Amino acid sequence: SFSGYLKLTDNVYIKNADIVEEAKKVKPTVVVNAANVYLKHGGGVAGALNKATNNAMQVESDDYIATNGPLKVGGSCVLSGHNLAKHCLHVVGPNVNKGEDIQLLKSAYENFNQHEVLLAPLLSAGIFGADPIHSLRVCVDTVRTNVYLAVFDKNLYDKLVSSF
Ligand SMILES: CN(C)c1ccc(C(=O)N[C@@H](CC(=O)O)c2ccc(Br)cc2)nc1
Repeated sequence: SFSGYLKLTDNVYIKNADIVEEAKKVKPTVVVNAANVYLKHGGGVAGALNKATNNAMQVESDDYIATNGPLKVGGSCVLSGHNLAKHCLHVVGPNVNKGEDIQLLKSAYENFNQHEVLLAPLLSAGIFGADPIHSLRVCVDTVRTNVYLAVFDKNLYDKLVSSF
């Protein structure tokens, strides 16, 4: 069902796209959220995915945190995909703007290996403060399952492809 992606490796594909619009079109089995440990979906990819669910993602997430407590940086949980996907894999990459350890980015991407195919953003990019070129390299060197990366910024997409 994924179309228009550029093949980077045997299992990693990339496209300049809005992940909300991509999820609505494909209805993938798994969409990845760029979550924080509290599952507070305020901004970035998480704010956009939650807004597209009419806040149902945040209501489910608040019940999950009330029962389980916060996730670990580098960890994940599987919740509903609502109207976007069958499932949402909420993955916590390190937030460099909060002083978190960038080495945890490889542990964050290892969560993707529990799912055969995923629609995902680049972890720790954007408002999480990491270098997206680095994030793409860790993705390619860590994920072994089939990952379809949606890169929102056209200018960054071009830089990622040309420097790969
Ligand atoms: C509205 N939603 C869907 C998004 C909100 C935010 C983001 C997001 O921060 N994306 C990252 C990586 C990327 O482009 O994918 C980013 C954006 C701009 C610059 Br400049 C640098 C990095 N991605 C999506």
